[PDB]
Amino acid sequence: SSVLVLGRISDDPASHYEQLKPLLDYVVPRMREVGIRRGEILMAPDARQMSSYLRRGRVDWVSETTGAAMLLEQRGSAHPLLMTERGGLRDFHTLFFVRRDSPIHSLSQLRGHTLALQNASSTSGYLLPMLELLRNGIACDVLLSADDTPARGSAGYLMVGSKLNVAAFVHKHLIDVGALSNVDWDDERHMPPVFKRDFRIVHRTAPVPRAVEMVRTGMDPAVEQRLRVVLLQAASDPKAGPALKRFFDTTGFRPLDPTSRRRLQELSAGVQRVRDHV
Ligand SMILES: [Cl-]
Ligand SMILES: [Cl-]
Repeated sequence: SSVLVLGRISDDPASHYEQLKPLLDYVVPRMREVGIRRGEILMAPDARQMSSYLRRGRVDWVSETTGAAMLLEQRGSAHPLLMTERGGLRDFHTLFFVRRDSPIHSLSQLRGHTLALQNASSTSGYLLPMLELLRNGIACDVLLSADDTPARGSAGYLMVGSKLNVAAFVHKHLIDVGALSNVDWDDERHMPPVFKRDFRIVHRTAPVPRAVEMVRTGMDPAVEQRLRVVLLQAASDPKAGPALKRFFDTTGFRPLDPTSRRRLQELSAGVQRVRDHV
């Protein structure tokens, strides 16, 4: 509370630390007038833990994709501060892809087949695709290992963790279908050209806002207000340039508005439905 703690859900804190510290170092001095003297970074392995941190006041501010964000809001532990633009894109969506030699051409043909997902905190790699399956009445049971098989009439999913693993398992004929964001598709660390050329997109979800800054329930309203002001000013401060590049290539922030609120509310309903029916 004299300290501002910035976090995110991370499966790779060694690497994500570097993404957060530069902007935290930019923010902290600019919050002195609301009692902030110092900054810390605290990441969490998953949404549940991060929700616990948030609820207990151990993390103040996270920058997350909107689905994860809604997991946090649903648990009562955080609320939106700013909508976040990353790599010049305000929105993203999930794509389902297969090997081009697969006999799958549509989402409906996932029945009988396996899907690679990421982890439960992933928007584009779990929440969105699972939501999509729910809307289309496509059952998708958790599979225990790559030797496990779906019931006939149903799909099944395997959690492979990383985005590269989704691409790799599908490429290597271990899993029939993969889910990634449309942005991930064009990001060569996640979707290597050597794999991508063997893939076909079979389905696209509707776009949602891509990312959002969340602050914890009970943050002091003056800290909240000033944080918002500081981030809003960052996008056009040259002294914030390198820090924002490191911060998931943040290219913009903007105030919440009735549209983004409505879109987060619809996404939140969808996430809740996924949560309720898994
Ligand atoms: Cl995501
Ligand atoms: Cl929006």
